[PDB]
Amino acid sequence: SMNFYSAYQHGFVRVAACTHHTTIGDPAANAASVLDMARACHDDGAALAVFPELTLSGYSIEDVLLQDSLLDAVEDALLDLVTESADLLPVLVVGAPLRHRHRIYNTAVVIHRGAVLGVVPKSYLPTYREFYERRQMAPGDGERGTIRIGGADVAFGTDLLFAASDLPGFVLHVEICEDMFVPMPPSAEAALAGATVLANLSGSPITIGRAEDRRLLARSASARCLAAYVYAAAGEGESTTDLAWDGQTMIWENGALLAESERFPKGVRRSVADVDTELLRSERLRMGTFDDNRRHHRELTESFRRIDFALDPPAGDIGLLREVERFPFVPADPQRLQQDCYEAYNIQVSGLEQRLRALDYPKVVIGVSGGLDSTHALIVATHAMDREGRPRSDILAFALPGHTKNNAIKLARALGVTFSEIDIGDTARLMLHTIGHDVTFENVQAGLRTDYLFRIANQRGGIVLGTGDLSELALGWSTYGVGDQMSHYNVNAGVPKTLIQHLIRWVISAGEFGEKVGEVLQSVLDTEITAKVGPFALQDFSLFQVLRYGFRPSKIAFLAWHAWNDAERGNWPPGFPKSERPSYSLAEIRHWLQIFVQRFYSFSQFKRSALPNGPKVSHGGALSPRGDWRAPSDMSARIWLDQIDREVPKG
Amino acid sequence: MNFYSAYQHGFVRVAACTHHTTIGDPAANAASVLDMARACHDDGAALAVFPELTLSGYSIEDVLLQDSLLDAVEDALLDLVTESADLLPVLVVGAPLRHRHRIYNTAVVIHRGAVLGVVPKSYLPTYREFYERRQMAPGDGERGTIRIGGADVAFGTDLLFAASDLPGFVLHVEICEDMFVPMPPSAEAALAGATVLANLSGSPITIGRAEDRRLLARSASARCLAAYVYAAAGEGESTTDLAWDGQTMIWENGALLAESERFPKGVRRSVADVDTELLRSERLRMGTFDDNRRHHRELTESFRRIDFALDPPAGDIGLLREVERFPFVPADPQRLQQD
Amino acid sequence: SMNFYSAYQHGFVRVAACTHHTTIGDPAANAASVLDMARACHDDGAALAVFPELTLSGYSIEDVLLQDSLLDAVEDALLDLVTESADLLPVLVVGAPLRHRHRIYNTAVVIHRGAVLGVVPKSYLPTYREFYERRQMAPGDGERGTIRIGGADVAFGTDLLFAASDLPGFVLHVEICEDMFVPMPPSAEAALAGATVLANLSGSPITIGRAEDRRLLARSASARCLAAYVYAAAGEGESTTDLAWDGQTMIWENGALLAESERFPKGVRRSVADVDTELLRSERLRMGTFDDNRRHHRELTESFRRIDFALDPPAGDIGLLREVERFPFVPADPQRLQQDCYEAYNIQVSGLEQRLRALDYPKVVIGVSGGLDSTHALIVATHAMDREGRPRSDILAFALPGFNNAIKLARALGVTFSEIDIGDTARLMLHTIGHPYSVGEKVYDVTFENVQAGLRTDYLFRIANQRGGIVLGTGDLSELALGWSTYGVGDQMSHYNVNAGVPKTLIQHLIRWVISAGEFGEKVGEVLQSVLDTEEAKVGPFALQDFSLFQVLRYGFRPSKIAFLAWHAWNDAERGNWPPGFPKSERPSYSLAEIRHWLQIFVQRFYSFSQFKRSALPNGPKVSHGGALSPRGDWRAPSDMSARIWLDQIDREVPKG
Ligand SMILES: Nc1ncnc2c1ncn2[C@@H]1O[C@H](COP(=O)(O)OP(=O)(O)OC[C@H]2O[C@@H]([n+]3cccc(C(=O)O)c3)[C@H](O)[C@@H]2O)[C@@H](O)[C@H]1O
Ligand SMILES: Nc1ncnc2c1ncn2[C@@H]1O[C@H](COP(=O)(O)OP(=O)(O)OC[C@H]2O[C@@H]([n+]3cccc(C(=O)O)c3)[C@H](O)[C@@H]2O)[C@@H](O)[C@H]1O
Ligand SMILES: *CC(=O)CC[C@H](N)C(=O)O
Ligand SMILES: *CC(=O)CC[C@H](N)C(=O)O
Ligand SMILES: *CC(=O)CC[C@H](N)C(=O)O
Repeated sequence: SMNFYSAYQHGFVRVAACTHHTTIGDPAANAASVLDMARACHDDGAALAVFPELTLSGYSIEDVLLQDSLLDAVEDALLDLVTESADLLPVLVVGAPLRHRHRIYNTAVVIHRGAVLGVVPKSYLPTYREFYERRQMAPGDGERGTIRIGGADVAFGTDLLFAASDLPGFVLHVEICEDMFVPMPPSAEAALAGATVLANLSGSPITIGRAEDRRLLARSASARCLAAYVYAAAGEGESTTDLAWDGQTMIWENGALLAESERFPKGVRRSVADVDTELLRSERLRMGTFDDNRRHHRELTESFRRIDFALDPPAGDIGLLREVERFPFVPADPQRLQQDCYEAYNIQVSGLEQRLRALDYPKVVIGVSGGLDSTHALIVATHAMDREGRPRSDILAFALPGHTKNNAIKLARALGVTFSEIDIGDTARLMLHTIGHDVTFENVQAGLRTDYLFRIANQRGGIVLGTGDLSELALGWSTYGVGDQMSHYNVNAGVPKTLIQHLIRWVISAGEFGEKVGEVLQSVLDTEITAKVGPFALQDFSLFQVLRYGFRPSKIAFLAWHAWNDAERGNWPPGFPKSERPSYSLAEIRHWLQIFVQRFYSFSQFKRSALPNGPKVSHGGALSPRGDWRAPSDMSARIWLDQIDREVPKG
Repeated sequence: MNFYSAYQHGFVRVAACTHHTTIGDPAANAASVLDMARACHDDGAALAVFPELTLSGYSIEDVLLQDSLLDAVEDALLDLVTESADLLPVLVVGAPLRHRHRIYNTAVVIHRGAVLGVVPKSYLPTYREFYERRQMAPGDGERGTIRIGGADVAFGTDLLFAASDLPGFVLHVEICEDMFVPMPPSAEAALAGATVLANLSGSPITIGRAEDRRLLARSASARCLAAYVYAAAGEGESTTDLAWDGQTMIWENGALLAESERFPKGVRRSVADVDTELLRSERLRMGTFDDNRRHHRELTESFRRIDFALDPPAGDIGLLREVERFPFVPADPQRLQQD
Repeated sequence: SMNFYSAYQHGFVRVAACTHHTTIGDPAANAASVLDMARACHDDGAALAVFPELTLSGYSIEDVLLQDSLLDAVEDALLDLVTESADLLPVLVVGAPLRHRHRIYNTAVVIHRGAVLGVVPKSYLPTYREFYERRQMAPGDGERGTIRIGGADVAFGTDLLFAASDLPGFVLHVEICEDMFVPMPPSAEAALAGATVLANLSGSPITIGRAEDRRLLARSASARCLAAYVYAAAGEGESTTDLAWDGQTMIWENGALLAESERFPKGVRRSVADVDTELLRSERLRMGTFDDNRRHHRELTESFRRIDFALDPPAGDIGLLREVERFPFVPADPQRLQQDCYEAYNIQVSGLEQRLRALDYPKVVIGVSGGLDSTHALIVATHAMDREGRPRSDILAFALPGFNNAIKLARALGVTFSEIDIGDTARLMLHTIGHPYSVGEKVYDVTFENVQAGLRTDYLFRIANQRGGIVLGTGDLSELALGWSTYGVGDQMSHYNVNAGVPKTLIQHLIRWVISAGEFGEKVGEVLQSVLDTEEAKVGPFALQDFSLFQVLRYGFRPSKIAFLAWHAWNDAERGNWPPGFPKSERPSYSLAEIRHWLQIFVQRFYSFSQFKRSALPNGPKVSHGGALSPRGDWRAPSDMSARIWLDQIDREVPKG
C-alpha cells in the first residue's frame, strides 16, 4: 500500500535553511543565487527553503534601501523568482524591502509554484548599537490587509499562516531576526494558533558570542513552542563597512539540533533536514497546558489568516535526512551518556533513600543471581545506605538456588553486605508434588524465591528490593504476583535494559567503590553481555516510540530500519566492540515489532497494573499505572497487528 | 392526510442505543453501531444516540493518545458516514478526534451520507475515577469548523440541527458531564430553540449513579420543555477499575417515555415517539421560558443552525407511546391514590 | 479547645423554611405571624428563616396589590419587622410588593439584626394559566443599583450575595418561585458565583402533581449546584377564589432531603435543619468541572455583589438537627438497601465477566475459608460463569487448612472443590528460614501468620498457572483501607479482586440479598444462611472504621468532624435507625472515648501505614458512590507519609471522653 521508504508518507517534511552569496545593491545577482540554491532544494525534495534577511537587496546597505532604482530592481527580481517558482517544489521564503502605503517594510515573501502566498513584515526594528533599521524601514506589527505584488493582492501582515492542505502537520509561520529576541515573539503566538514550522530570516552581523545568542533563542523557541525552528543568517557579499557576517544556518526541532552549517563559509551553504511532523503532533497532543495557553490568548490566536497551498511532495524513496539513534535510551555521545548515567543512578538512589528514611531504616532484602539487574540493584542499595549513614551489613543479599552465581557471592563479599544462601529446591519439590506435578517447575521456583524473600523481610525487619527493569515491564517478562514482578520498592523499574549495562560501567569508571568491587562488576559485564522474544535493542527502541509519542507501527519500523539496517552507518555508544555491532533487516524489525505490539498493548498491562513503588528515570517515560502509562488490562492489540500487515513490507 | 401516521401527527421517533464496545477496536464498534442503526431505520426512527466515545471505547485511557487508535477511529467514522447514505435516522456517534493541538471528546452527527457537525464535550471530569483532562481537551468556547474526510463541517458547542421538513424536531447534543454542571450547555440550547436534547454517556456504574442520571435527565427535560435522550456505555468497556450498566432512557418534559434493561446481556435500545406538539404547546404557554431566553439573548442568539431534511416515513408505523385512557385518572395505583 | 458539641463549630448552619398564617390585605397581621415564627427560629439558634412569596401582602390579592393603602401598609409593616430583628439572631427573608422606579416589584427583603441587607426582585413573572403576575408586577431580571427603605439605600437586584463573615461556608442567594423553573435559573449562576445556600420564596397555589414538580426542581437544583436549597410556600389564609394552598416547606442539601413539613397544615409550620457547609465545600473542592463552568461564565459570575454580615451564632451545644446514619455504606431504609445490593452485586459480576471474556474464559481459582468475603466472592463468580454460559466446574475452589461451610457451599453450587493442606509446606518454610516454631517454640508472630497467608496465595497462583486459571481476590474495601491483609505474596494479591470495592459492613447484606433473591436455591440459601449465622478486634469495629472511611474517602473531613458525626450516629443505640438484619441484641452503642480511640487507629493506619499495599493493587470494579481505594482511580496518595497532623488534631480538638 504505502511506499514504506518515503519520508513524506511517514509524516516527515524536508526543510532547508540557506545562506546565499550577497551582491549588495544588486537584486538580479541575489536572485540568480537564490534561484540556483532553490533548484538544489527542489532536487533534494525539500518542502521549504528559507533565505537570509533582505535577501534581494542585501541587509547591510542602509540608505541605499531608499533609492528608487534599488526598490524597482528589487521588485523586478522578485517577479522573476515568482515566475521561476512555477517549476519548483519548495515554498521559498525570500527577504525583500517592499513599498507599502507610506514606507518600505523589511519583508519575507512566501512564494510557491508561480504565485506569492503572502508577505510578512519584520515586526521589531532594532535602533540601537550597530542597528539603524527604523531610519529606512517601518515596523510591521499590527499591519494587516493586503499588498499588491505584480497585479495581485496577496495577504500582508504578521498574522499569517501557510498551511499545506495535503500535509496537515506542516503549518508555516515566518518571522524576521529580532522578532525572536523580544519577550513576546510573533512566532510564539503563531505556534499557539497552529504553526508547526517557524522560519526566521536573519541578517545578524556576527560578534563574539552572538552565535551563542542565536542558538539560545532558536533552540528554546523550538522547545517552548513544540516546533521546528528554521534559521538563516546573511554571509559573504554583505558590506564590511562596520560589520562582519558569518553565514550561519540551523534547523531546530523541539530543542534538538537537526542540522547546522559551517560558519564563515567560502561559498553558499545549506542546512537540510527532515522534520518529523508527527513528533510535534505527539508532543502537542500530550502537553495540554500548551493548549491551555492558547485558550488563555484566544482572541490573539484565533485571528490568524490561514493561507492554504498544495505541496504535492515526492512520493518515492528520497532517503531520510535525519539522525536516528539506535538507542533512544542510550545517547551515542559520550559526554551526553555520562550525564544520563549520573542522573539515572542518583535518581534510583535518592528514590530508595526516601523510602528507607520513611520506614525508619529497614534491612534491605535482595535476591542476587549474578545478573546485570540484581548486581546493579545491589550497588544502588549500597550507595543509598552509605549516604544515609547506614551499615552495609543491613543489606541482606540472598542467593536462592533450585557460572553466573559466583559473581553474586564475590560482589556481596567485596562490598561487605550480609550474604546468605537459601536452597529453595526442597520447598519447590514439596510444592510440585502437592500440586500434582518445564515452564511449571520454573514458575514454582521463581514464585518461591519471592515468597522466601518476603518472609525473610517479615522476619528480619526488612523490605524486599525489586530488580526487574523497564524493558521487562514493557514486555510482561516476569512472574506476576508471587514472582519477581513483586517487591516492596523497585529501583530498576524505570531503567531500560539497554541502559543497565552502561550504568554499571559508569559506576566502575567512577570507581568510588573499591578497585576490588570494580573487578567483580567488570566480570559481571563480561560474563553477562554475550529472555527470548526479541533483542532488547529493538524492543527498547519500539518502547520509546510508543511510550513517548504513541507512534504507529509502520512509523516505528521505518525509524528502526533507518537506525539499524546498516551496521556501519550512524553512531554507536561507547562499550561496543566492533564484533558486537549487529544489523537487522526489515523482516527482523517487522517480526520483533509484531511481538512488541501484541505483548505491550494486550498481554502485559495486568502485570504493570499492580506495580510496586520506584522512581521514574528516563525523559522517554516509565510504566507506572500511577504515572506515565494508564491503559486497560483487558484489551486486544488487533488494531496494531493489522496496521503492520497492511503497511509494512514482509522483507 | 394519513391519519395513522405518527409523523404526520407531529411525533418524532427517537432511539437511545447501547452497543457492544470492543475497546481499542473502532472497526468492530462501527460494526455494532451500523447493525443497530439499521434496526432503527427499520423502526422508522429519526435519531439514534450512542454512548460516549462509541468508536474507541470510553475506558481506554492513554490508548486514546495512540496514533493507530486515532487513524482507525477516523477510518471507521468515514465508513459509518458512507453507510448512512441509505439510513433514515440521524446518527449521533462518539469519537476521539484531532482538531488543532489536541484530541476532543466528540459526538459526530451523521445524516444520509454527510456529517452535519461535530460536538466537543464541554466539561471533562478529572476527579475520583475520571481522568479525562489528561488525554482530552475541553470543548467549551470552541467554534469554527473541522476537517472530516474532505469536508469542513461545523465544530463546536453552539450547534442546533433542525429538520427543514419537521420544525418541531430541533436537535442539540451534549456529552455526559455536560448535563451535571450548574449551567448545562443544553439549558442554553433549549432557549435557543433545541426541543430534543441528546446526551452520550460513558458513566461507569456505581451504587446510586442511576438515580443521579435519572434526576438530572428528568429535571433537564422538565426544566427545558424538551425530550432528553440518554445512552450509557455497557458491556465491553474495560473493567480494570470500573463497571458499566448500559442504561438508556428517553424523557419528555419530566415524563419517562422508554428505558432499557440495566446490565443487559447484549445490545439494547430505548425507542419512543416524542410529541413535538406537546413540547411546542408548553413552550407557547410558558412565557417565562422566552423571558429567560431574552435575558440571555446574546448567549442564545449566537447558536448556529444546521439544516437537514429527514424525509420520514409517510405510513402507519404504529405509535411507540403509552397514551393513558384517563388523563385525569392515573392507572398506576400509587399515583392515583396520591392524586 | 473548640466546644466539641457545638454544631456551629463543626461547619453546620441551622436553616429554617417557614410557612406562616396569611391574612390577605393585612400586612400588620402577616408581620405579626412572621415575627412570632422568627422568634421561634431565634430560639432554635437558626441562622436563616425563609418565608413564603409576598409574605407581607398575601400572594393572591391580585389588583389589591396596586392599592396605595396596601402598598403603604406593607412598607410600614416591614420597617417594624426590621426594628424587631435588632434582637433576632437569624437572617430573615420575607416577601413584599415594593415600589421602585415606575412599578411594584415582587421582592424578597433579606433582613438581619436591625438593617435590610438587600431587596431581591422576582426575575421571572408567570402570566399564564392561573398566574397573572405581569399585570401587577414588574420583572426583576437585570435590575441593579439600590432601593430606599426606611431612610437607607440598600442593594437592590438579582445579583446579590449575602456572605456571612464569621461563617465563610454560608453565602446566601435568594430567588422567588418561578425563578427556579426556567432553563437558566438565577440561582444556578449564583452557585457558580459562590452561593452555598439557595433560598426560594413561593406562593405556588397547590394542584395535583405540583408538589412533585416543586421537589423535582428544588432537589435537582441542590444536586447540580452542590448547594442547600431552602423552600417555603404559602398555605392557610391565601385567597380561595380560584385556588388552594398547601403551605409546603422543605430543605434540600446536595440532592438529599434534610427536612419537610406537613402538607395542608392546621396552623403554621417550619422545616428546621442543620446544613453541613463542609459537605458542600468538599464536594465543590473535588468536582473541578463546577469551577470550569464558572470560568466559562466568568462575566456572569464575577458581576455579583457580595454583602457581608456578622452572623455571630451561638457557641454552645444546640444538638444536631440532622439524621446521621450509623452505616454510610449501608442505608437504613430497606428498599434503598435492596437497591444498593442489586447494584453492588451486578457491578461485581459484570466486572469479573469482562475479565473472563477478555481472557477467553480462563478457569477460576478461589481460596474458600467459609468466611463472609470468600463465601460472597464464590457466589459472584458462580453468577458470572452462568451468565457467560461457562460450566460451574471451571470454578476451582480450594480449602487451604493451616495450623464445613466452604465445602458445603462448594458442593451445593456444583463447583470443583479441593483441599490442599499447606501445613507441611509451612513447616518446611519456617525451618528453612530458621523460625523458632520449627524447633518447638510457640512464637505466633507476623512471620508465622504470613508464611501461611503467603503460601495459600503462592499455591493458588501456581494452580492458576498449571491449570489455565486466574486467582480471584477476596479482600474487601475495609481491609484495603486499614492494610488488614498480607502484602505482595498473600491475601492482598490476585489476578482480579471482586470484593475490592465492597466494604465489610456491606458484605453481609449482600449475602442476605443473595438468599432473598433465591436464585441459587434451597440448599445454597441454607448454606449461605448458615455462613451468616456462624459469622481483628485490634483494628476496632468495622462499623466504626467504615464510618470513618466514608468521611475521609468522600469528603476529606478533619478528624474532630468525624468524631462529631460518629458520636451523633453511634452514641445511643435506641436513637435513629438501623438497617434490616440487626437483632435487638446485635445493636451496640459507642462512647466518645471508644470513637476517639479507633479514629486514632484509623488515621494512623489509613494515611500512613497502609497506602503501600493499596499502591500495588490488582484490578477490580469500584462499587460505592462513597468511593473505592484503587490507586489508578479514587485514591492517589504517598506510600511514605506520616499521619502526625491528624493525630495532633485529635489531641487538640476531640475530648478524651
Ligand atoms: N489480563 C489478565 N488479567 C489477569 N490475569 C491474567 C491476565 N492475563 C493472564 N493472566 C494470568 O496471569 C498469569 C500469567 O502471568 P505469569 O504468572 O507472570 O506467567 P507468564 O507471563 O505466562 O510467564 C512468565 C514467563 O516469563 C519468564 N520470566 C519469568 C520470571 C522472571 C523472568 C526474568 O525476568 O528473569 C522471566 C519465564 O519464562 C516465565 O515463565 C496466569 O495466572 C494467567 O492466568
Ligand atoms: N511503606 C512501605 N513500603 C514498602 N514496604 C513496606 C512499607 N511499609 C511496610 N513495608 C514492608 O511490608 C511488610 C509488612 O506488610 P505485610 O507483609 O502485609 O505484614 P503486616 O501488615 O505487618 O502484617 C499483616 C497482618 O494483617 C493481618 N491479617 C492479614 C491477612 C489476613 C487477615 C485475616 O484476618 O484474614 C489478617 C494479620 O494480623 C497479619 O499478621 C514488611 O516486610 C515491611 O517491611
Ligand atoms: C536578528 C537581529 O535583528 C540582530 C540581533 C538582535 N539585534 C539582538 O538583540 O541580538
Ligand atoms: C455521564 C452520566 O450521565 C452519569 C455519570 C456521571 N459521569 C456522573 O455521575 O458523574
Ligand atoms: C410560583 C410559580 O412560579 C409556580 C408555577 C410553576 N411554573 C409551576 O409550578 O409549574
